[PDB]
Amino acid sequence: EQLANARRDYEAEIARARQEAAKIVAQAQERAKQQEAEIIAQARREAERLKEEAR
Amino acid sequence: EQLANARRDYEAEIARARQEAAKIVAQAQERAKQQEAEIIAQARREAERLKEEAR
Repeated sequence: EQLANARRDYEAEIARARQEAAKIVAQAQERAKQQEAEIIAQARREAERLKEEAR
Repeated sequence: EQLANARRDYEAEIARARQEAAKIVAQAQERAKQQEAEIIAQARREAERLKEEAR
């Protein structure tokens, strides 16, 4: 009975850790991609506008 | 007593598994916020770097 309980506890703990990692990793990538995309777009718009103004 | 404790251990394993599952979600939410903030901070530096390159 104790061995079966340990097996059930190990499976639940591993699944909980796996679920925790997936949610945390996805949030970091989503936030970084959203933040990085805005960085490139902001510079691209300014560069195009500045080139016409300087000319 | 061991037989009685075995039933208690089986119940303890279920209780510990639920506690770990709640802790995993709590750890994931805390980790995701820090991971997103750290990635945003690096991308914010890149945004200034992209703006500096554009200027």
